[PDB]
Amino acid sequence: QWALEDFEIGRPLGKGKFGNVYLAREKQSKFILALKVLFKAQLEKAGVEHQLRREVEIQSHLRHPNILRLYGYFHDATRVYLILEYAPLGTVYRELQKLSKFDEQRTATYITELANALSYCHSKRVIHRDIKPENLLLGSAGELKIADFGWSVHGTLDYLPPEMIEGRMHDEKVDLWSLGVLCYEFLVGKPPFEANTYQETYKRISRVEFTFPDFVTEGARDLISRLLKHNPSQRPMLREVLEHPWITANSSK
Ligand SMILES: O=C(Nc1c[nH]nc1-c1nc2ccccc2[nH]1)c1ccccc1
Repeated sequence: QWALEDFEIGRPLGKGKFGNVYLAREKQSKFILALKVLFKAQLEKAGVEHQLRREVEIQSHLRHPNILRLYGYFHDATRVYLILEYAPLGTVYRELQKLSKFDEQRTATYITELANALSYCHSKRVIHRDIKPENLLLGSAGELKIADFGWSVHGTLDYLPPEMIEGRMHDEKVDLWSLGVLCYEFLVGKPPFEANTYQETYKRISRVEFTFPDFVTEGARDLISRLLKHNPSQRPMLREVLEHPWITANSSK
């Protein structure tokens, strides 16, 4: 439906082994968006083609304010292009480096926003699995938008729950572990299972070994603790996460 000659590529926005994302503008529309340029060579070489059309599948059909729109896609001889909604305020990754930590009000807001985001996806039987700050963009509102459904289902272990890492029966409850991981990271500055090696992170995760800096308020600990349970079943429902008192007590939105 679209070709490259419909667009004007602007500033580079990012990297990621399979290519770069460039800001761009639709010629005849003046519309602003992010073009994610991916090569056919690299996608076949690193055996992924299958995952991509599943991203497009999922992300094309999804509709939520806290989920990065995928408007479409296309390709040529050399490469495949994904036409993505553009998120003015960049990644939450960046804002965490810049700010080192977030506060309880900013974290809970994001948590809420992310909760609702994830609440919608499970509804369509979809599991993200890869909720990490590098994957979380920001809109004009300053609002959280979950990008990238590369590893979505109907590398860095840091965000994966004990079940996935150990190679087991995994359900939509993985995303609550992630949310716990995310919540701690926002607050603390780094993930609760961070290690220097893959192998050590594996054990840290596999044995749910985390601890709280002193500044983490009591209710933060509580919500994280309930979310970071080795056994899926003990994990709150998204409802309960939204319902949690430290959330509501602090969750602006
Ligand atoms: O595709 C990536 N990011 C984006 C999709 N839509 N909008 C963006 C975006 N990136 C930004 C960077 C700075 C400021 C605003 C931005 N909006 C992407 C791909 C690979 C690595 C990182 C981001």
